Amino acid sequence: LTADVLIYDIEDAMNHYDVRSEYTSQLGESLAMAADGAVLAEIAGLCNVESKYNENIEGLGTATVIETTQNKAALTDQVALGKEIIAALTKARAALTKNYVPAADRVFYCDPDSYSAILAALMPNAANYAALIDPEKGSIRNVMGFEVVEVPHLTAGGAGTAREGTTGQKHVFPANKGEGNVKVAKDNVIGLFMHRSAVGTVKLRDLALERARRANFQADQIIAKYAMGHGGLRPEAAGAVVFKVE
Amino acid sequence: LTADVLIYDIEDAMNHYDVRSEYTSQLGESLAMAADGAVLAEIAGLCNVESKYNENIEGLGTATVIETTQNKAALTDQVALGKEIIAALTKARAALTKNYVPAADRVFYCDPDSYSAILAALMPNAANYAALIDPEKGSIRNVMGFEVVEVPHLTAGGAGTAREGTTGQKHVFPANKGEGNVKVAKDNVIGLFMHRSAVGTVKLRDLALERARRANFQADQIIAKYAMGHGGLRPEAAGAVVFKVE
Amino acid sequence: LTADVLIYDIEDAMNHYDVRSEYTSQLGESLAMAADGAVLAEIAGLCNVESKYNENIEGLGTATVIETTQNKAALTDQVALGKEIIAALTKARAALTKNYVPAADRVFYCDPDSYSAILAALMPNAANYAALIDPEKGSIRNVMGFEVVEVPHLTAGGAGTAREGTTGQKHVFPANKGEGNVKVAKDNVIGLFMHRSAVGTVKLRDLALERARRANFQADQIIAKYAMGHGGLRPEAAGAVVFKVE
Amino acid sequence: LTADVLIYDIEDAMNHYDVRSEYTSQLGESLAMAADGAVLAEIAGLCNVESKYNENIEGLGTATVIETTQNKAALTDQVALGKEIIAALTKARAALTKNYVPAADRVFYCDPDSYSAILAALMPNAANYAALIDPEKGSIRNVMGFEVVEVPHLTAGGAGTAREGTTGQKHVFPANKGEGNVKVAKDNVIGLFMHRSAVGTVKLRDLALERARRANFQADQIIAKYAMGHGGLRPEAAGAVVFKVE
Amino acid sequence: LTADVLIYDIEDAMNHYDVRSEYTSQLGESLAMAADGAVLAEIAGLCNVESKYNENIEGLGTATVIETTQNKAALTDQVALGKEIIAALTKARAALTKNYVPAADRVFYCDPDSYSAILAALMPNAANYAALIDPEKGSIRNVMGFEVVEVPHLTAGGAGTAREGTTGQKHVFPANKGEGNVKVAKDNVIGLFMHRSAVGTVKLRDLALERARRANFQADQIIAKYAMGHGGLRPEAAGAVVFKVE
Amino acid sequence: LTADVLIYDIEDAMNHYDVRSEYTSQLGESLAMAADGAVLAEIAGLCNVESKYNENIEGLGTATVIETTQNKAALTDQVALGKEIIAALTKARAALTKNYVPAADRVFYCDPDSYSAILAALMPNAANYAALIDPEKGSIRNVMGFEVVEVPHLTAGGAGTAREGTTGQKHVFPANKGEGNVKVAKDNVIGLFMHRSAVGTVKLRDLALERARRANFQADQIIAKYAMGHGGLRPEAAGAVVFKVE
Amino acid sequence: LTADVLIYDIEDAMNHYDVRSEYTSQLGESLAMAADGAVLAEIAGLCNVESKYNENIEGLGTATVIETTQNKAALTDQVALGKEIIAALTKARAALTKNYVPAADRVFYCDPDSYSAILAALMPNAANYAALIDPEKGSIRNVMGFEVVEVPHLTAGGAGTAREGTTGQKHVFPANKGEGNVKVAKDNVIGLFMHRSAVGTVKLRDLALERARRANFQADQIIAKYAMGHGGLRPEAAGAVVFKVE
Repeated sequence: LTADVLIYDIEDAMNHYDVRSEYTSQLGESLAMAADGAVLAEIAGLCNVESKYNENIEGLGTATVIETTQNKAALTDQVALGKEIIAALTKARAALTKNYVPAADRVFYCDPDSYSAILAALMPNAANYAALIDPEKGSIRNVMGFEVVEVPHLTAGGAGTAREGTTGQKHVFPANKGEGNVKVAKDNVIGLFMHRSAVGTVKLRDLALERARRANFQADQIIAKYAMGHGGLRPEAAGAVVFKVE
Repeated sequence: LTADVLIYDIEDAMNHYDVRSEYTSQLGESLAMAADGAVLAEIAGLCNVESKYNENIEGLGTATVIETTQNKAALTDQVALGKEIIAALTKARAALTKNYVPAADRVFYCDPDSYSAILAALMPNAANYAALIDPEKGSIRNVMGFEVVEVPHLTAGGAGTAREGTTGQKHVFPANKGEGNVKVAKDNVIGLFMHRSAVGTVKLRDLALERARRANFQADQIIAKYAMGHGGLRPEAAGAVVFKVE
Repeated sequence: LTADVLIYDIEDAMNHYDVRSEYTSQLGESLAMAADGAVLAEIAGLCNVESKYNENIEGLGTATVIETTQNKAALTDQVALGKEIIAALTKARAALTKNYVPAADRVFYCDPDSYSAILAALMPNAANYAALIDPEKGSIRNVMGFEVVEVPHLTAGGAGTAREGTTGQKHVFPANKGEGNVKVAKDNVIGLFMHRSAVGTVKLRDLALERARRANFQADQIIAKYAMGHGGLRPEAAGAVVFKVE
Repeated sequence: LTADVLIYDIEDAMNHYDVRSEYTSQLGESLAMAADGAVLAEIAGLCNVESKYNENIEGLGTATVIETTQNKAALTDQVALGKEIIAALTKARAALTKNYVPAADRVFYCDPDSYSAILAALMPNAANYAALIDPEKGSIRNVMGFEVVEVPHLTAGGAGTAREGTTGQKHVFPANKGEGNVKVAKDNVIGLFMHRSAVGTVKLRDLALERARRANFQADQIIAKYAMGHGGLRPEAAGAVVFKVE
Repeated sequence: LTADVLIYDIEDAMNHYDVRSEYTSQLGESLAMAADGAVLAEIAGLCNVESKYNENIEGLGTATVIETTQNKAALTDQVALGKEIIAALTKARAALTKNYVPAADRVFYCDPDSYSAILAALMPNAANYAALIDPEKGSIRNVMGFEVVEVPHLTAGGAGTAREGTTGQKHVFPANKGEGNVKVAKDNVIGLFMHRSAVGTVKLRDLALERARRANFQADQIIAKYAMGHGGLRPEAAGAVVFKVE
Repeated sequence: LTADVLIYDIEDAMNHYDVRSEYTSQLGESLAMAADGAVLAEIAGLCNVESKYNENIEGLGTATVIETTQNKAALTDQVALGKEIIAALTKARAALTKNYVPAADRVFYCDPDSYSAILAALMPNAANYAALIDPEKGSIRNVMGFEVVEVPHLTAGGAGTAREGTTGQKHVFPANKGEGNVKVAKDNVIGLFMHRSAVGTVKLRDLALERARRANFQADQIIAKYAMGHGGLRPEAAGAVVFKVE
Repeated sequence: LTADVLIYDIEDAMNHYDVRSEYTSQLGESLAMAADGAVLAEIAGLCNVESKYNENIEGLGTATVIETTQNKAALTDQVALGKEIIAALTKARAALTKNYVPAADRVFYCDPDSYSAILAALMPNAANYAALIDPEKGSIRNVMGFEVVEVPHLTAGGAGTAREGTTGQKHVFPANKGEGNVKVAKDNVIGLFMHRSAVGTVKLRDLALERARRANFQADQIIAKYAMGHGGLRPEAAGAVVFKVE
């Protein structure tokens, strides 16, 4: 449900508005640099950048809290609101990188390399050095330093067996936190396990769109919810979350 | 009798009010993630955030203090009151994780893993690395960092032999205090020894309840207590303390 | 497009002003000193500092941002401005060491040794020890410690096979960063790959021009750009960027 | 649905109130006596009185009535309210002896002997003399005379064939009324047929809970109920109804 | 003379006042509780507590300090006062457990088991595992975790040869300090050597008297003391120190 | 010359005054505890404590500074004064434990055991566990925790090879500081190397006399010192420094 | 050229004035520890606190800066002045430990042990533990904790392989900064690499001369410097820098 917000920040975000949810990531931009001195040429390249389209009812996943706990603790609502936002904002990042889009996508394995590739066997016991070479492959045009999204299990596997550092991962850190990977900070979440690492740059794979955060619609008006006072705080992922390329 | 208050704070706490004692935890709520779109299913998620039962004579454990000491030191009563509260509030966390409920439960060994499992032999001399992997298993869905409850013996044994750190436990700390374990602070109490560590999340095993603290009923009205002035301060655990899943 | 600003700093920079772009580097020099006591000998200290000439307009490289992204995110303009500057200030260092001058130069391979030489085969799998001996050749009169500009691919090649250190390069470091090479910090960029290392002195190969940074001319006045609101933020490398000796 | 209220009255009832419903039954009891002239003696007595547990959605069984009949007859609401109360207060007595507890219990045959036993074949055509000997087993310790619950079928069967009296049951009486069985009054309900009779003391089998009667909520607020005026009076058994031992 | 104050704290202390010194300890008691659900059987919890009698002058043994030391160092008096208090308060614990009462007691060997028993040969080189089982015998009604009082020589003997841990004692610790034994902290003093460990509960063996601490009576009024200025600061163990059962 | 001040503090200090320097340490004190019942006896023991005698001219060892440095830095005098005080106050401790008394003593090896014994071979490479048992032997009548004086060399030997802890000494600490040995803080000085550790009680071995600190007599009145301005700040150990027993 | 100022601070500094540059360190002062007593042992220790002599052209190393940059940035002069001061104040520390004295000295390898010794092969890959033992050899007579000067290469080599700590040096720190070595802070400069560590006491090897800092003489009066405006800022090391013992 809830993970770390790290792939959202580096990744591009936008807000087009229609009946669906809409987004722009800094994709291609060839941009004919023409020429000069004497004399100029027409900007015969073109304005690029991508804008895409997605229509499905906001990724739902209700949360339910009783009136007694709602009254005893006033904070538990705002904390729930503050937890479920992140949950679908990470069900964003994962579903912006590779996981569950509101529209049904293929259930996938590891985090995208340059973009999602087939899962292969790794020579060391934990997933390894393919990390270093990846956002290093993104050392071309390309800006480096990308949050490799690893499962905590392979992080402990990293902390145990051969890695960039045999003890700890690339950097010795606890799971699910702003930590340290190859050339930047690591990301630890479930669903996305590390294989060949991520260079989430930041377009082809990822692109965040939101009218607002995941919509927290709390309905006290249900056939059973009204009398108990039990709440129906339903996370419906307002805005959205999509990959253009796996 | 008295232990450390650490599993109570992270644990869910509530107050309904019968003649008994009652509690609500954020239990395995079937938050049926009905992605819906169009059209829905009636969320296969019936409100499962539990409220549960316990009823017995409030956890007894009398402490008898003389009138002469009661008059010589005025503080000895409030300190006793301030010690026995914690005692059954830690007999709470204990009988909230795995120990002695007012109602007779099975006498159990180590602290619950994800929940209580059969005791197994550990490779190193002290109980080990299963520590890190546990609240790291609580790095999925879950928030991580759970107070692993360990005996001062295995803590000092950890401070002696192979652990996360060969000297000290996971963190070098004295026993029976807010210290340091895997990814958070450790707990050190007698009765609950460490094996495979705890991911007290937070509902399934643990859930605190109380009308009030353990009921301190001091009776000066006993056949032998009145003439001596000797007090009959009897800790009867008001509210109470329970597990739903061992 | 964008690389690291490391060669620019160690490289000499100036600003003459005419219709063209201009620059001065401290070329070869006789720091004649002679022997003392009584009496001294002649100091034929004739400095051979240079000033050169280049007439071509500002290495262009337009960038494009839609009005919607410009309005939603105010930062994306200043970040673009702050990215494209570096891009052509590194297209500078590059076309100041060996890359693409505003005036058409020969497309070249590796980074200059003492200056650009023919590409030869290297005995170890990655590009090697010729590193250490290069700024060691830069120890006579010469100041030592020059940022050897290596491609990321050979950096991981270094981090894999025989180098100064078999694991890591000369120093175990991330790409595209102020890292570590032979007797100083390394530079990692694409286009300039390591062969026989650089003794960037400092002058002969390198010399920075600038009236200002790469000129960012944003035109909202294009036949298609005005109605969309899409921006024509055109990088044109103001000042310039040239080698005297390849 | 609706039966006779007789087992409820002879049964122990209590009101604790938390979130789930609660109850205390006198688990038997011991009593003593004293003598005079001189020299008064003390009574050695232990008034056995247990208390237990039931959490579930209040025993449902909606009854829908139209606005036209609600307006035509004002009494039809209070009569319905006065009928459904008894219904779940007899679904009480039933699920207090052996029937349908809010929590799913095993579907059972006849009324408890001393407590629910296996159904056996009876020698006479109708269920017989085991009646007299049962509250005669309640002649020792226990008080005697317990409302044996029988179906109108075996009552009319008793009225036809060999019983305590060949014509009529133990006493000649109509079905579903405060009548006459062995040593006391009989009970006649459907669901609980007579086999070996009942010594409903009072505890082990039976114990009545109630914050209030079965909660009568009438909803004029349903998608189809508002326009028609049709009422949604739903019997949800507030308090509860249980067996400690079948 | 001086030892550790650890047995005094766990042991009961009181103050009756007459010509002699006096004390009260909570002797072995019945905490009759009985069963519930129902219904409490007889609580014949007749508390057996004790108060005893001892007559002799306060365990003496002077302490000499010259006027020149008293004048030069002002602290050496308060330090002496602060050392001799402990000395006879540990001659207390000692003559409260097993040592030298103001009234002549039998010169004894080891620390009391459940109470003083005959000294036997121990299988391992140092005194051993009888340790763990002693406060484990103290796990019925009996409280656990008692400061096992051991001689330093057997503590290093423990630190050398087979114990609970072959290196160190039960816990690897310095002598004469709040250290670590079986299921609690150890006590290290002379006179009381370890054999079969102590379950110092907390009455039968031990009970502390005191009107005040060991009475420090400094007399500058002796035929030889006045002229030299030499002080006759005499420890006389005010209150007292006794065993009821060896 | 200069060492650490740690043995001086734990050791008894005094000041008798005549032509010589004089001192009293808390040696023996028999102390006839006598008794009572009724029924006292004369204190037939006797007040003891030791006072001793030493006559030699204050341990000399000049410190000669120049006027130019004395005028340039005013602090260099007070710092010298503040260094040489410690020097002969550590030449005290070492000459209070075993080193150089103003009166010619035998040149000795290691620090006193219970008092200076013959140097023997130690089983581990560095000087070892005899440490733990020593001030532990001083856990009897004796108070524990004595600053074991060790050479920095054997401290590194401790930090390198088998000790109480294989890395670090008894405690991992830098040399010549208030550190950590067996049961207290360690002392590191040259001249006194560790063999079998010290139980500096406190008297028999040690006793500090001082009229004042080591006398800092600065003479600007020497045949060569007056014209140069060069100072003759000569440390003459005012007060003294002696062992009663080696 | 420029290094860190750390050896200068711990080193003695002075200022005699003649035609040459001059200096006084607290050198091997024969502080004849003539214990004296009687019968004057006229201190066989002549005042040996040294004052030495050195005459040569102030350490040259010109830095030429153009008028255009001098006018464009006013700070570049004061920064240069503030950089070259340190340069020859570290060429000081260097030619105060072992480097380049104004008078021609032998070109040497590593930093002095107790003073410069022959370079030997070290067992571990980087230069090692001889670190800890060295200022620990200066834990005798001497004050300890001396800035061991090491190259960034062996620092990063130390950060890679076996040292006091396998990761990092003695302390994990960046190169060319006030960091951490054995017992104190480390120094990292090029030219002085680490072998067996430094006990810079403080005197024997080191001693700083200065009338002032390295003399910054900027001449705008050269045959080619006047018309261009190019400055002739020549670092001629005023004061001086010498070893008395290598």
